Amino acid sequence: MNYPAEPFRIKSVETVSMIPRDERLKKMQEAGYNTFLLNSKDIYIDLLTDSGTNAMSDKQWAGMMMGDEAYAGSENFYHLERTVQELFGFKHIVPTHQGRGAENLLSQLAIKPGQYVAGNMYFTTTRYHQEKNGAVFVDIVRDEAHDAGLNIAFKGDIDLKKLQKLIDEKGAENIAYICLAVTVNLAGGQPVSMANMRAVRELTAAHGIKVFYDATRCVENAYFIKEQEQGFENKSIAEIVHEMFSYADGCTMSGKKDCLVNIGGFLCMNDDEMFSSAKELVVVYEGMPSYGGLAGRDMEAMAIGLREAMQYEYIEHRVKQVRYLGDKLKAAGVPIVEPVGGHAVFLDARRFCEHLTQDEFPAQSLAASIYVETGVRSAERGIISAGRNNVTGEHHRPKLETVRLTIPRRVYTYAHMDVVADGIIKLYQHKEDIRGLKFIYEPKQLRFFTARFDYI
Amino acid sequence: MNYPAEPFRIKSVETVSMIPRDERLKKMQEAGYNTFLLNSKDIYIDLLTDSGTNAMSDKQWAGMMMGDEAYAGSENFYHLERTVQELFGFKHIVPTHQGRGAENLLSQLAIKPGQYVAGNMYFTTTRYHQEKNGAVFVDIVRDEAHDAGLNIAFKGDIDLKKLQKLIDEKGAENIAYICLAVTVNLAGGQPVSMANMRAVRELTAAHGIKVFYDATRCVENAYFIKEQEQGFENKSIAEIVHEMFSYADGCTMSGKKDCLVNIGGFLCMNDDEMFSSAKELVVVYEGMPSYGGLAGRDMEAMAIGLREAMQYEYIEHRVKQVRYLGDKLKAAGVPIVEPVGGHAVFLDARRFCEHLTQDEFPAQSLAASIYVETGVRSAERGIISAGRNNVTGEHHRPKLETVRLTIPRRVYTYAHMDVVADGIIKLYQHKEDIRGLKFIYEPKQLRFFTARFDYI
Amino acid sequence: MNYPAEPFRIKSVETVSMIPRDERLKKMQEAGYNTFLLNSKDIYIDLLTDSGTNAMSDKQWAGMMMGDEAYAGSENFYHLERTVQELFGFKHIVPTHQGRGAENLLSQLAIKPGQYVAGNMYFTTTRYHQEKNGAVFVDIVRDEAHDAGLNIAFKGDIDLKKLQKLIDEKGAENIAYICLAVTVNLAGGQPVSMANMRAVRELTAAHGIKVFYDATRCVENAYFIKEQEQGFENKSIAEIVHEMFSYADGCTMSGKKDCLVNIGGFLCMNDDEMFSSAKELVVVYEGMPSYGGLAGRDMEAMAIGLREAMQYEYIEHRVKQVRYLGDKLKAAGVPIVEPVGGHAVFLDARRFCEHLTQDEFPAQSLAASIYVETGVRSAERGIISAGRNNVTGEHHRPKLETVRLTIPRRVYTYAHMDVVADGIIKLYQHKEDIRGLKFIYEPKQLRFFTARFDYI
Amino acid sequence: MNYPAEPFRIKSVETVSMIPRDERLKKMQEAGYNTFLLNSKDIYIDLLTDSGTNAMSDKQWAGMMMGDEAYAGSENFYHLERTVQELFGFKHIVPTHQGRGAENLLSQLAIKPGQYVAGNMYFTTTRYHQEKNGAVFVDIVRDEAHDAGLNIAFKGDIDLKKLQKLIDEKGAENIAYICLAVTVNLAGGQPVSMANMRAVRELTAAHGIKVFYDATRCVENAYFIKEQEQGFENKSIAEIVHEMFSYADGCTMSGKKDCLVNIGGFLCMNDDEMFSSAKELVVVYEGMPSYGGLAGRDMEAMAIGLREAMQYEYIEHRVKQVRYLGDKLKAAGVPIVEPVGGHAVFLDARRFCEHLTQDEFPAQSLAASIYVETGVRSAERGIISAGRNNVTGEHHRPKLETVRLTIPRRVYTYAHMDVVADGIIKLYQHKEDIRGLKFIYEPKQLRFFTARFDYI
Ligand SMILES: CSCC/C(=[NH+]\C=C1\C(COP(=O)(O)O)=CNC(C)=C1[O-])C(=O)O
Ligand SMILES: CSCC/C(=[NH+]\C=C1\C(COP(=O)(O)O)=CNC(C)=C1[O-])C(=O)O
Ligand SMILES: CSCC/C(=[NH+]\C=C1\C(COP(=O)(O)O)=CNC(C)=C1[O-])C(=O)O
Ligand SMILES: *Cc1c(COP(=O)(O)O)cnc(C)c1O
Ligand SMILES: [Cs+]
Ligand SMILES: [Cs+]
Ligand SMILES: [Cs+]
Ligand SMILES: [K+]
Ligand SMILES: [K+]
Ligand SMILES: [K+]
Ligand SMILES: [K+]
Repeated sequence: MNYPAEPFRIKSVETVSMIPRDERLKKMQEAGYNTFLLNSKDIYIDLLTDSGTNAMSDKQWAGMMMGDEAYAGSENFYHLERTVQELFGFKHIVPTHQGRGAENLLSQLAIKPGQYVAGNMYFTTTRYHQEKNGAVFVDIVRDEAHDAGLNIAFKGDIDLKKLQKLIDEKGAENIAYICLAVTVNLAGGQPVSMANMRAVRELTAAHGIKVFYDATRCVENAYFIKEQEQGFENKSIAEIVHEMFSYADGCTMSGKKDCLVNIGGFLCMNDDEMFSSAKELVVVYEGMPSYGGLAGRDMEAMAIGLREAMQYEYIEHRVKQVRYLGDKLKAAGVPIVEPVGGHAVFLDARRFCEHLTQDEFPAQSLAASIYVETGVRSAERGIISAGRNNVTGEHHRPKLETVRLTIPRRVYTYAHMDVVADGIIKLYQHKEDIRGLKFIYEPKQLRFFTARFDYI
Repeated sequence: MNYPAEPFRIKSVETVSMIPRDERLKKMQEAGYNTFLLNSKDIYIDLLTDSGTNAMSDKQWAGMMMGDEAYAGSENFYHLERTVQELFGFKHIVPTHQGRGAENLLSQLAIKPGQYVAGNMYFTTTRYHQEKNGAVFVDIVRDEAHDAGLNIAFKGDIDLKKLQKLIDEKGAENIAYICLAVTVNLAGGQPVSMANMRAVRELTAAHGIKVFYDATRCVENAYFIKEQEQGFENKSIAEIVHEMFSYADGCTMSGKKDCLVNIGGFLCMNDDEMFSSAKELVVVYEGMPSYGGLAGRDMEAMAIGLREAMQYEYIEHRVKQVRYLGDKLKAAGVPIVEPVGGHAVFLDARRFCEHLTQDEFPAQSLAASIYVETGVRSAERGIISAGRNNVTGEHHRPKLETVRLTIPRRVYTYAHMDVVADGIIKLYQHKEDIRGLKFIYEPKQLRFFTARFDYI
Repeated sequence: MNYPAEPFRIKSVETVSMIPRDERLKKMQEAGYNTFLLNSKDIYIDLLTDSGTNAMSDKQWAGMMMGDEAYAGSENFYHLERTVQELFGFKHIVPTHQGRGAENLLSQLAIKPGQYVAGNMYFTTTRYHQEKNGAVFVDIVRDEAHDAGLNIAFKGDIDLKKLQKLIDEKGAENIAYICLAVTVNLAGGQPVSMANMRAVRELTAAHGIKVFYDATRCVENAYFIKEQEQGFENKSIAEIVHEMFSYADGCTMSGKKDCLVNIGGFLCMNDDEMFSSAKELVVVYEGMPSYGGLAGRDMEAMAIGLREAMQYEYIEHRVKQVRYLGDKLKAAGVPIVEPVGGHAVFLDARRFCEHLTQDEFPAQSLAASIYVETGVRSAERGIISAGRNNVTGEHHRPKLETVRLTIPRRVYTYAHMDVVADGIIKLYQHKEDIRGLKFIYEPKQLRFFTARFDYI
Repeated sequence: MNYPAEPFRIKSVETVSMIPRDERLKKMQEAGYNTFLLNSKDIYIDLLTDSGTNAMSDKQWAGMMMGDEAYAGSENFYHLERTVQELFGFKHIVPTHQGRGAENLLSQLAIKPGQYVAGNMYFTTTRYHQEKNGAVFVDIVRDEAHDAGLNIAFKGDIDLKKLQKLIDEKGAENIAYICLAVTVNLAGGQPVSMANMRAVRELTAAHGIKVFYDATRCVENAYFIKEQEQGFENKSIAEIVHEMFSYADGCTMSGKKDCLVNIGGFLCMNDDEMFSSAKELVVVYEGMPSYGGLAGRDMEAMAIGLREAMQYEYIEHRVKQVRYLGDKLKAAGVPIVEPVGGHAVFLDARRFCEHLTQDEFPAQSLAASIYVETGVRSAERGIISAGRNNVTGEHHRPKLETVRLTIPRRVYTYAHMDVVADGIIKLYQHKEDIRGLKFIYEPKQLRFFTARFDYI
């Protein structure tokens, strides 16, 4: 089916208030037209992020009643360890409270100042931890990933020529590791093919270079391989996931994404010495090697959720629900990043509001308009989030000026997607009426989080 | 909007699954062709009943952690008592484990042998408890309620002329009480108007006759009043519910329906002497006046759920989701009871299976065939449910021979409704293949729950 | 050990509080001097009953998250059925919402008017359901069970000479069944020996008489057999339980006692025809044969809890905690029933209040005074609970006039027992101050639950 | 009363079990003679730590069902913020996943390399984060705190003469801050007086020096003030807590101790600029300022638990239960730190094992022997925990060489305390059998968590 029915039914609901437009207008004004400042209690459909916002199952909630809260050696850790060893195939696992805790550990362990880390684009926290430990980041994604309207498969793949070039100019010993993300968030949630993972593994192995995956959306990635990569159409999601990680030396994982939980993460590796070093550091920042900054019940929920994520029908519906939203927007002529990724639809606010300049913050204003008209919260991912250059005093000015519609797993229905699409499309039909915004309060940094605006 | 989105988010899920047709065939035969004897694990979408199958909210589950399990005087009872007094306006409440526990109490307290109980169409458990305590049941619903295809508003209303005739012929002193159900389950979930409730109060009061409501689906009923009865368009659900019960002397309630719970019921009354007598009897069959055969946590969940049911957007969506299923079926030519009711779509098995007579149990057989071909469980609501005449020994022969696609509250989506509709539409194309059934095992009362059949 | 430490630790708590004596004095008067009418919030330590007040385990709470709420054929029902078949050995099980629901079914199914039901001491609800269906109750417990100060083992045993005499004088065909309770609640929680169960099985089987066990405290009973009956010292609790029920034709069970739950019960039987008849009747009063007036989650919790109860260390501690309280009271000279039983310490109110006659309700008044002086709630188990003779209308006058300090399972500690003992010992020092009581409101049956009194 | 009963009842339980001594010996060897490396399932009574091992209440578990998992603006964050502002009085709060996450933030924000941080005794994670960010730690606790057997009140107080000397010798501008811990963990859980907090505030304020409290066991501290500091006898715990923090510029908190939770912490500060800088840094390591590496449900549970901790009867019982264990050990001749602290009994391994030198790690070996002989897990708090001197490379050599019997809140009973005491008393009778240890694996920091040893 183009759009399958949910492969689950509802066990329990999160109630919502359903406040009307006049009241949403006041809330948006009180939030200074910044959706990051809205109160959760005032939001009907919250698409700010797919991170930690997922609905758990009955089996996960049963596990939440079985937390072994011991400081060391919790049975829940051994359940998580066994599950990750089975499904990802790595020899060793260290729990962390979420993904950036694992990134902190990996970058401290595997980078020397001056070295390079090359990846298929970057994620904000991952690159910060690389750079804070002295690495220079090099983007080795295929050029195609940067073209928003290019509707091609496996747009997240690494350009092997860029990787060969880096090796030739800088030298293998000066490359700390390759950071291969699945899927690639900044490209719109675009997958990487098994062929590319295998090819990257072959080239790096010939030079002794390590490859660590950013595995946060690896199950969405596996679905794209099953659906679209020749030869994988009849492999199980689990078989695909296991093969993907066979081409890596380790990974960082945010369980808050594809492990179907509200908190949790981990670091995996095959190397024994790196495992020992990682355990010496986890106690500094997170907790013991057997809890990593998580309650026992959360290790249990993450173990159960990662296994639930292997169900084909679950991940097919997850990805096709996102696709449903993107397809409805595209059919109405709304410009989006293509093809639709695994976890989100991205609106091109620059083209949505061509009557405004980027200095008038069209993505921020479009996000405000979306909430007023529908009760849906979306994330600004444009000039505001890019920040300001404190040296020159001017904005960093991003290539992509977007509004991100990020879909939590198992929370919403197709009818909710219709609410989102209908409101965005109605606005698009009168896009000229969307007003530009100006700062009335701007902090020196983290400005997306607390900045306040008014209409021009 | 014809079909609004869910006015809630999913908080937790439960997986669904389908087994092959050949296995479904074997299971239906093992169940003696009675869907009530099928196992839950073998059902894909379970529409047997809206009773006790509802999804609770986060607030209800929080209450489930606050059970005061004391044998007497639980705080959860006082919460339930205060909530029901506020929302229904009755002086006194006695909890019961579900609705038929309240019916047992009412029928023992209020019936002397030989008296008449008059109601707007029978219900199975209700009529049995009336008859077993010596009453003769008299149907005083309007004739239109028995005409499946007649689309008129408030089909559940009592015909005041039938009520007056009963009074004239039998004498008011020989009427135990009037049983006024809202909505009327077996007419198709058909509502009763506020005008009719007021008229019934006025007429019975003039003779000193008591009126006890069956409140099991009273919130669905209040929605129809708000949607369709002149002068109520702007009144709140809670205001409508409170006025409804101001025309009654008490009620029986299965909380398992409109109180959004999985277990629970209660008996309400205004009269002090009847309350004292009800308390003397609740301890025989159920438990204390302050637990009534329920865990404390379940009184808490029922208190919270009844209040949640008062939210307009919740009940509007509940009813319109059922309407969506019926609309799709009717447009494809599948015969149904009209208008669609509050809790279920009722297939008209007489028209679906015109090649069978009612003595060949077309609704029972249709329910079986639906399961074999689709994995969807539905309920017989026809000659089998109607039972035997307790005087003549022949079958009761209701004009309505129907199969009920019964929708649990807050469990399924519109996509699930589409799956159900598509499968029934396909069965309809070969309706002539549905075979007649005959009894092989017939219980002595309430036979539909466990009877077994074989094909003719 | 005499008093082992708890074989569990605390997973979660509920706060308790003492209120001032002047407030307890007013509350006791407002409750008509009946502890059953006090509110839970006003009780410091609530020893009214061990029924439904137990603390569940983490594993049971995990099961509570796995409720299959289907109206028919829930997986939780099948888990309960498999568990009871394995542990008790009966062919068939019908769930009920609690014990008296099972008693209603058994008494309606198995009693013809005028027949005799013989049991090892009456119980309140049990006797009412026997008499309501037309039986004469005959006490066949050994005479010793009625003597509070007689410290002998297996005081609950049936006197075979009394059973033989009933058979000889009345005829076996006029005996509906034998009710064999394990333990015997109102004798003080006194166990029945395996030898006695065997002897009763042999005599009844020879005459075609059925024996239905009251299984409500069967695990406590098994502990006494393991501890004290020659030849069972090395048998497991589970082995003992399974052998006990091999001597029975079925059982009634309030799961609210030894199944470690807050709600639940069942009726078991080996006879297929009685099973069919019981299923035809359960739908009238309780629910389907596959839910019986319980939520699916509650069938799950009861299945888990009954298995947990088989753990030796759990039941040893359970019984020895009760013994600790009784030993401390006896050592201070407070008169109690001996030996101490499995679930409660029974104060001998005839001796505690020697200055009152039984017609002045000394047990009822002692329970009131305990609450006033200590904040501890306890239960009358004497003339009030015994009820009125259903032939003469005079009080039944049990030799045992007692107040029951009933201990919920896994709820309280030895320190709480010390508080209870200390308070009762202090009251004993001025026992002459306890005033006699008289009825001001008397229910027509089961009067102890809600009767109100005033001081003479 | 010396030893009050628990001011709560048990709501739910978790089983406990013991493996036999021969198996414990093998497990201890496999764990390299480090109790931190034992598995939870192999422990009978787990007194490794009071961190994150607490039993939550029914009200907290209700909150766990009300998690608002939104990435920003969660109701649970606002509840936590409001609660901490009310109870502690600080202007701003940043959540962290646990205490060392807050320490990471404070140390990075408030320390210029080379500056001094002065505290009332070191703590392991705290000192590591101070030193990693370039500070020199200076102990300014009163000398008596290092004297295990000296029973004096408020042993945790700062010696103002030592603080004045640091100011005079080093200059106020070279002191990053004072770290004032309540209670002082490694001194034995010893409290700080309000008078001392006031005097420290006055002296630091006169020199412009900031004071940040370690609030982890502040409620235990407040109890000691109420019980023993003149003038506080009739002040509530909450009033005491609020006054305590009025003398601070901010705090770090591990909620896993006195906030009665299994995960969670926070950083508070009054300074607006530090708050802005902390929000910029929390995103790097923990998460948004709106969740700080915690699920919404955990912010909710922490807010509820901190408020519950203010109940006098709860904290009185908490501290007196620890005192019960210490009193029993002391009376039997077992050497302990005196007076007993708020959260643990500290055995004095220097006196327990006088046949060993500190260089043979007597505390580490005593903890191993305790587990082997009793199944009780305890923590080394001596030379191993003290770590290496980061200037000389030699062991730090604390005067206090102790083993900590750390009591989780609301988990164990006095009967469990008796078991612990009896086993340690028995081991003391053959104390000469405890063998010295040597490192076989030493982590580079926080070595006590994962080091491995062998017998000399
Ligand atoms: C499968 S027939 C049993 C369940 C069921 N209805 C129950 C009702 C009861 C009895 O209430 P309860 O089941 O004892 O709580 C009383 N009045 C009405 C109007 C009812 O609809 C249904 O599927 O429609
Ligand atoms: C406050 S008197 C009611 C509670 C209670 N006992 C109940 C019993 C029942 C009825 O079971 P249920 O209460 O209907 O589940 C049957 N057999 C026995 C042996 C019982 O002890 C008690 O406090 O001792
Ligand atoms: C086993 S050593 C770790 C656990 C532990 N203490 C932790 C503390 C932290 C760190 O807090 P966190 O553990 O990161 O939440 C800060 N200040 C104090 C005073 C602490 O006692 C203990 O057992 O005593
Ligand atoms: C969200 C994210 C992370 C960081 O994980 P957290 O759990 O939020 O700390 C890292 N990489 C990618 C690709 C992410 O999307
Ligand atoms: Cs669709
Ligand atoms: Cs004891
Ligand atoms: Cs004690
Ligand atoms: K979250
Ligand atoms: K924990
Ligand atoms: K209960
Ligand atoms: K149910």
